[PDB]
Amino acid sequence: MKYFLDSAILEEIRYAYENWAIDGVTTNPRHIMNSGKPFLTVLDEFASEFKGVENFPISVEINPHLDNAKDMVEEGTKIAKLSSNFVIKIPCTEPGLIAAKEFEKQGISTNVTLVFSPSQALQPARIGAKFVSPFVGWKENSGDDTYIQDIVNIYKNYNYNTEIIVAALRNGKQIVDAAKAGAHIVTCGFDVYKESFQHAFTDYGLNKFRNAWDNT
Amino acid sequence: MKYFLDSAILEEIRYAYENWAIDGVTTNPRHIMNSGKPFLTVLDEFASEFKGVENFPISVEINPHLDNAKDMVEEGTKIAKLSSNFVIKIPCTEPGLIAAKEFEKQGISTNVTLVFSPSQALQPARIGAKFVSPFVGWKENSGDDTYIQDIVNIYKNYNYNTEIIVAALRNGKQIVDAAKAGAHIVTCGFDVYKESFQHAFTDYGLNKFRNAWDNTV
Amino acid sequence: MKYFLDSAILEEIRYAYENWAIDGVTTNPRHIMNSGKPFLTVLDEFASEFKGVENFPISVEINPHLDNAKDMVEEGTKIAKLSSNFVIKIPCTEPGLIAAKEFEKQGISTNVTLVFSPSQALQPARIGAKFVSPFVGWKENSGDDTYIQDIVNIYKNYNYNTEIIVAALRNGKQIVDAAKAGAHIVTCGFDVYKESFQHAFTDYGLNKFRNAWDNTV
Amino acid sequence: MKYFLDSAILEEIRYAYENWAIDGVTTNPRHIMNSGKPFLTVLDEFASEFKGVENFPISVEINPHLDNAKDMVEEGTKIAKLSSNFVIKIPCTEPGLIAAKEFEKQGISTNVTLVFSPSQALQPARIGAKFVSPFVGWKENSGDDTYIQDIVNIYKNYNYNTEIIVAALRNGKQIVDAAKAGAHIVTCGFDVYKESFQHAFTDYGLNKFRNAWDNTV
Amino acid sequence: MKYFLDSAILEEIRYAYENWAIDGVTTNPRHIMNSGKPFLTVLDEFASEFKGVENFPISVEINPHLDNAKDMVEEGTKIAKLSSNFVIKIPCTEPGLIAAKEFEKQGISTNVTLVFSPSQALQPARIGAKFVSPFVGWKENSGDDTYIQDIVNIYKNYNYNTEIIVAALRNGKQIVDAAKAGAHIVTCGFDVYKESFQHAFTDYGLNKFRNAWDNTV
Amino acid sequence: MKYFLDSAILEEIRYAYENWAIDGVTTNPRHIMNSGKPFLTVLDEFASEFKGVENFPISVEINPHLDNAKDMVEEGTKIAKLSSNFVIKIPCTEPGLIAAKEFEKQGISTNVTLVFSPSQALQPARIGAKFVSPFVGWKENSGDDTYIQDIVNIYKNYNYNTEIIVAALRNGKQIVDAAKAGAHIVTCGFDVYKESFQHAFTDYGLNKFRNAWDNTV
Amino acid sequence: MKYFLDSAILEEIRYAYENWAIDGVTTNPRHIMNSGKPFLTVLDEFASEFKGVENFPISVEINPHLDNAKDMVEEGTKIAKLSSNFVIKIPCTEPGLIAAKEFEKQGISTNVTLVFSPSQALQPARIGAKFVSPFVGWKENSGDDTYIQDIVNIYKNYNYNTEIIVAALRNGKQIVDAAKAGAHIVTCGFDVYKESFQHAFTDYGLNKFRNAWDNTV
Amino acid sequence: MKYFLDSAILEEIRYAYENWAIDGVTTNPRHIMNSGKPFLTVLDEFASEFKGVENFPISVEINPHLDNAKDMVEEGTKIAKLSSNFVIKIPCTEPGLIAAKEFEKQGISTNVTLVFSPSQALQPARIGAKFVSPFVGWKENSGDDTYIQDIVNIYKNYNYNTEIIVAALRNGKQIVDAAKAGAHIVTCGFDVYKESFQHAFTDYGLNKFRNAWDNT
Ligand SMILES: *[C@H](CO)[C@H](O)[C@H](O)[C@@H](O)CS(=O)(=O)O
Ligand SMILES: *[C@H](CO)[C@H](O)[C@H](O)[C@@H](O)CS(=O)(=O)O
Ligand SMILES: *[C@H](CO)[C@H](O)[C@H](O)[C@@H](O)CS(=O)(=O)O
Ligand SMILES: *[C@H](CO)[C@H](O)[C@H](O)[C@@H](O)CS(=O)(=O)O
Ligand SMILES: *[C@H](CO)[C@H](O)[C@H](O)[C@@H](O)CS(=O)(=O)O
Ligand SMILES: *[C@H](CO)[C@H](O)[C@H](O)[C@@H](O)CS(=O)(=O)O
Ligand SMILES: *[C@H](CO)[C@H](O)[C@H](O)[C@@H](O)CS(=O)(=O)O
Repeated sequence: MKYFLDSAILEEIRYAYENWAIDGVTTNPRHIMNSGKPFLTVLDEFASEFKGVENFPISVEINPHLDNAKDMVEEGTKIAKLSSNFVIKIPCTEPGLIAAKEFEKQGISTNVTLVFSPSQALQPARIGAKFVSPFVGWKENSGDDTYIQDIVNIYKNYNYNTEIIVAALRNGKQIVDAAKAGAHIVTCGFDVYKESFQHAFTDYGLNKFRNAWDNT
Repeated sequence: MKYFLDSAILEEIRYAYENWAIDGVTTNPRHIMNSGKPFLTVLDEFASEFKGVENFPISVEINPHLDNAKDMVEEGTKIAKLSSNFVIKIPCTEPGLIAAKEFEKQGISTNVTLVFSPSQALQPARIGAKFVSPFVGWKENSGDDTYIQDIVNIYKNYNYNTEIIVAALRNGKQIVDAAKAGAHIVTCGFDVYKESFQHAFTDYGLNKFRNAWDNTV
Repeated sequence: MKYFLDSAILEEIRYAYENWAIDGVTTNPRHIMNSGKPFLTVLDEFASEFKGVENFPISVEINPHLDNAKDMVEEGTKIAKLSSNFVIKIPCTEPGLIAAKEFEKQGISTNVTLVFSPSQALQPARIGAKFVSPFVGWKENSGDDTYIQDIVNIYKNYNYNTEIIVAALRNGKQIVDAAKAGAHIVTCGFDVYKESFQHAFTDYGLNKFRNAWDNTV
Repeated sequence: MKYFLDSAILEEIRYAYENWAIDGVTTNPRHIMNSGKPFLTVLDEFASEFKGVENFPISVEINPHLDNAKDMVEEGTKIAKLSSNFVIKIPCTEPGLIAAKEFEKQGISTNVTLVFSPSQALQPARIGAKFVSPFVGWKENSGDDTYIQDIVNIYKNYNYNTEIIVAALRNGKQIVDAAKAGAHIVTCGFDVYKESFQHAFTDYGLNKFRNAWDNTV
Repeated sequence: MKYFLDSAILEEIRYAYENWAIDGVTTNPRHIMNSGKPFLTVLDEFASEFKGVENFPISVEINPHLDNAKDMVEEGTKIAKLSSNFVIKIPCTEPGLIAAKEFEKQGISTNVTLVFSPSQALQPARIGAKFVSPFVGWKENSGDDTYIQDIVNIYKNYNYNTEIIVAALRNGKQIVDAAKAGAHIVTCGFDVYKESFQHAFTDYGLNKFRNAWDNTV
Repeated sequence: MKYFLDSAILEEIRYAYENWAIDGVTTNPRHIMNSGKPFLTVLDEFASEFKGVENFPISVEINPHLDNAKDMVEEGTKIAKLSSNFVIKIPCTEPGLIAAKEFEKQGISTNVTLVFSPSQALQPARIGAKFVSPFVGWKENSGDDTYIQDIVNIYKNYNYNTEIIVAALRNGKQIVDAAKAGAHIVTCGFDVYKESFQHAFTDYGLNKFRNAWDNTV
Repeated sequence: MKYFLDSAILEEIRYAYENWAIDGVTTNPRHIMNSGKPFLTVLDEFASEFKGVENFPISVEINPHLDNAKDMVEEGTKIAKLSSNFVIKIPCTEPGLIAAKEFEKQGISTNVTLVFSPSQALQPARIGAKFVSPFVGWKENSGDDTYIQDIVNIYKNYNYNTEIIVAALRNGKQIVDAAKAGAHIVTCGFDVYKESFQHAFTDYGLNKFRNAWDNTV
Repeated sequence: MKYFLDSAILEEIRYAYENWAIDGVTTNPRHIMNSGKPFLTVLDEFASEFKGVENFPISVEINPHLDNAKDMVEEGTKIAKLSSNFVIKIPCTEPGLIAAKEFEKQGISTNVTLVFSPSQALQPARIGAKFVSPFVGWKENSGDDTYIQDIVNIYKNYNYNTEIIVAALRNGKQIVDAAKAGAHIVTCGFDVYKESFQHAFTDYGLNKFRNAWDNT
């Protein structure tokens, strides 16, 4: 099970890598906006921070305004030529799935993102996408139950190599649901991961044990 | 199905009451801290705005440092005397369940809060608490699945009048889980309720119908 | 179980009303564009074809562009001064649910449409909407399974009077899915209803029974 | 639970009525062909045999070649006047469901037959058919499986008075499937009913009990 | 739940009636053979033992060689005159179901026995049999799983008054399956009932409680 | 839902009765060996403590060495004459069930205890025992899963008035299992009830709410 | 299936080894406040008793007041240098999981204890902890159902080598629940293991077999 | 699937071995009492009857009045030294499980009997007992449902070579419940096996075939 930090801040990407053993980092245009730094700056820092680090995927979304599968394959190329750890993140559109097939044919790893159905997720796997990111949190905010088990089961039944990155996770019970399903990776913010490692009954027992130690 | 606004901001309680038909405002020491106003001030403004309004439960938690059921029955009696809409919120502890049984015997409505198991929910029901608030969000943040259906089923099987207020709700899917269980009330923040009323397919269809209207005479 | 004809063509509305006993009619801006007639005319013709009839709800949607609950209240009030049978169809949005609550308070029947979750469907129920239309076909076209049973169960558990109109139905196993759930009404196009009444095994048996009748005096 | 004899032979109808307490008789153009007597003759005999008998429905299918409603309502209005026990059996076709609605409006009991889906069985109920005959054996000869629980559940959920007659039954285990579903009536041939009343373990026990009786005084 | 003693021994019938509150007694040609007394004597000691006792049914099987519904309604009528507590037990044969319908029409209570399927049992209920005895033990001895829940559910769904007597019971686990199904009566031998009232964890606790009582003033 | 205190200590019975609203008290021959006081001294303190209190059943087990239903019926009559609030507790054995039937016929309330099977629980209710105590903890200690739902269902199904007292409970999750089943009463020690009312997540929230209160003016 | 003795009393550790074949020993700061001997003494005894007994893990918890992962790694390195059988037990806290990752990198076996959620048992195995101890008893005492199957199923899927030690077990039914889930090890007190090996039906059969042996030559 | 004859009568053991292919024989102090012969006599006959027969286990229970693991590993050793087909049957008690662990260490096959829970069955497995006999008919005679499925499934999640000889079986329906679970052996008396091979619909068909054979 891989834990990808869904953040674009280096302080938290350095902490999680040295203390939590994160296996990768996913970013979206909103995480880079919240960074406060320009996009190219965030990329330069991420490229140097993990220059040598191998097997550390860094998903980076291309211009969200791109509408042609050809202006995507030419922008996500400039980007993929900035760091070998960079994985071009492309939305679940028709120009995106056409651009993700061309990218994968040229050997550029792609993460087909914004997938909200098991039918929007099968095509990315039939064009050899390295990663497919099915979103959970967004659908739930609108009162929809979150198809993740279906994608895991389909991927397995047809021996697909595409790795599923359950995204928009907001709590550790959703990490346990992704993991109960068999999802390959789970991407979550720094705080979702910290709270997932904590429990009130650990603090209760700690107080009971801290007492028995002080009475010995 | 009651929708209670979990907030201590009046401008939001004003809107939600005039547009969403909120059935009551729950609050906790953290919501009053985030209000930026002193506790007694928040109470006065809520005791005035909803002065005549009948059947608008306003749950207000007493001092969380109170450790004796006697110090509780005395602090919550004072708060309850400030408006008839106010429902004293007491934590599910020994000194809270003893204090909730007294208040309920004196006719002061009580909301036994911080309940995280169906065993902690049954005692509040056996002492005639008006409300019992089982929390969901907190347990989930620690990787625990959220016992709500058990409480609803137990309450129903034993004909208890205590109304269940599923609390710590963070999304509309958790509001749909509480409704599918049969919970009486669901307390959520203003933004959880707004997003629960919205869907992407409702913007998709409204673009398809907005274009059809433009190609019509 | 009510069968509403999802059509704006009076020629198919007239056939279904006499031969299939349809219980009502629903029209979206796209059906009134496919009619080929202007809207205010498709209206005049329904306002006259059913002037005598009552309990035959005719759902009709307002400018899919209106963004304010006030401008939505003014437009749907006028469209309702056209015929007692006219039920104003409003999208499940922020200003649509605010406009549907004001409409229902003035006694104008409303059909909160474009609902794609049980959470967007509970608020329409809370404000006393006459009808709530949960869409099925659109979600399926995008690979999503179609929450209809949840809405039926929630509506029933909380004794809501709002009648559920399963919409975007494309076949008769989807009409059988809505009936198995307990949905009140199902809205479908004329051809979905005709094919739902037919089966190949009925034509097989008919041929076997035709052969027997012939080999008999 | 009603047991209708699916036969046009009056030696089997007379036996089953006096010994098995059959509650009715269903016939199809193939049962009348196998009778060896002309259709009108079989009808005259059935009309006299049960002249006074009340509550004994005798389902009789009209010409299977009839393709128009107007021509169906005319051949069964004339088959109905030959006995008050006769129930016009009409195929689940467009012209058949239109003819079954006109018939039911004139007070002529109708049995909409050849129904092989729950979507085809709902319309007969939405037009007040006295009986709807969902078919089992035919669909299973072709490998398919038997919806005969969906129809029962739908009929019940919507309080329909139409009585379901599970037809094409070939064994008592299918009589037990229809009874477990809640079907109102089951129509079966004389031999299906006889074998359904018999078991090998009844003959085994009978031999064990016949042995003891002989080793007693 | 009623408990009928499946025995023809009056020392066991007398004990079970005074200590276990048995509600009736069922006998078969094999129980009378094992009695060691003549059938007539066993039938004249049961008549006197319960002369006045009301609501104490005593099921008595007629000659198992009877093959005609007539010679069996003549021999059975005879036994039914020798006491008002006697219920004629008739096998689930064709001549038996015809004879059980005639008897039930003359007001003689009948117990249609040797029923090994829910179809062999729906007919006894459609003719108004007072009791239907579905056998369990015999089918199990041959490796067949024991349809009892189906009969209970069918009887209930169609509001039948026939009372189900689960027979051939051999252990208390089978008495709890009949009860978990909703069977009206369970017939068992004296030893099956005694052991069903005992456990080894009741003897364990008794020893723990006897040790405590001793170590106490 | 009744909470009986499984204790013979009057400091815990008096606290539970005044703060937790216990509805009754159950005692076993070993909880008395533990009280330190002699048996009839324990009883006489219970009789005075609850002389006025009506409807507070106090289950008291008779001599566990009693082997005859006559000796048991002679000794439980004496104990029952020492208070109306006393309910004679009898083991589920042959002579205990015979003694419990005689006791119930004389109007002395009985609690048939040491029941470990759903089959041992049936004769108890088939003789009108006031209470039946199915034990859970003992069976679990030996690796056996704990039949309680079966007893609740069998009791409901055959509409029996005997009240089920789930006994040997050791944790609040077993109290939530009994409540989810529909058991009438649950008997537990003082500490099982205290811990059942407490949760670590209530102490967590209390600390979060105590920090917020301190930053509020 | 490994059975670790949750004890710090060497009379019980020595017995369980020589007679029950325990596969290891787990201890906590409260088991050592109960062993009387000071901590370092208990450790010296455990180190000598198992000086050359390979594959006998002895889990020993470090100072529970340690709040820094650096202070925990210094204290647990010292304890681990006292024996090769010793396994440093660290709480599932932020600094505990950081200290357990450093320990496992230096080759010191660690047992991440106090895990109550399956999201907490995931960082532990995503850092190569030798053991993860999910607690059951504590959660149950507060009325919470005990996620153990989820952890087992998550470890198998992702193929984590970390061995799960279900802790706080209190009966043999909870040992049978852990075994049915597929847990690697179960840690229990000496008395939980003794009672788990005993059953009242083994004493019943033993008495039946002892009576037979006596009535035999 | 092994069918052991739960009998101490050699006329029934001889018949079942030659006609039903029984794979073994289990006996208890009550079966030897009902034999009418002295215990040592029954043993001598069983030892000679199957002197050469290999892979024919004969479970023989020792004094039920023994409470010391030392007098039980001393009374078994003597019996086990009478025939190599003999398997010492020991009750699931503290001293029985201690005595079964000593026997199994000395290479004497043991059948830990009187097991009525899956917890009481796991210890016999953890000490290498050849056989474990979970009883069914005694628990059901008192109204308890019969765990035999979780003894089979735990003995499989943990690869235990102990073989489950499910005992106290009284009808063919339990010989089929045990088979549907995955029990290795099932012990039943001569007649629970005879009746299990017979059905009324085999006599019904035989009369149809028999009649259709006088019409041909
Ligand atoms: C990339 C998917 O692989 C992104 O990081 C994703 O947008 C979301 O995970 C997060 S959020 O909604 O923006 O929080
Ligand atoms: C009262 C319960 O009835 C409170 O408003 C409650 O604390 C929580 O609902 C919310 S949060 O965790 O503080 O968001
Ligand atoms: C109104 C809902 O009550 C409409 O008629 C609805 O849009 C859809 O039912 C149909 S479609 O997708 O336009 O076919
Ligand atoms: C009428 C239905 O109510 C008929 O009798 C029906 O065709 C079938 O039941 C029988 S068969 O296939 O012709 O045997
Ligand atoms: C009557 C049925 O009501 C009989 O008593 C029945 O045969 C069987 O219950 C018993 S047995 O197989 O003969 O034991
Ligand atoms: C009476 C049953 O109603 C007793 O109080 C019972 O023995 C047990 O509940 C408790 S324990 O095992 O002795 O703890
Ligand atoms: C270590 C976990 O591996 C301990 O021994 C644990 O605390 C608990 O198992 C037991 S108790 O609650 O202290 O009884």
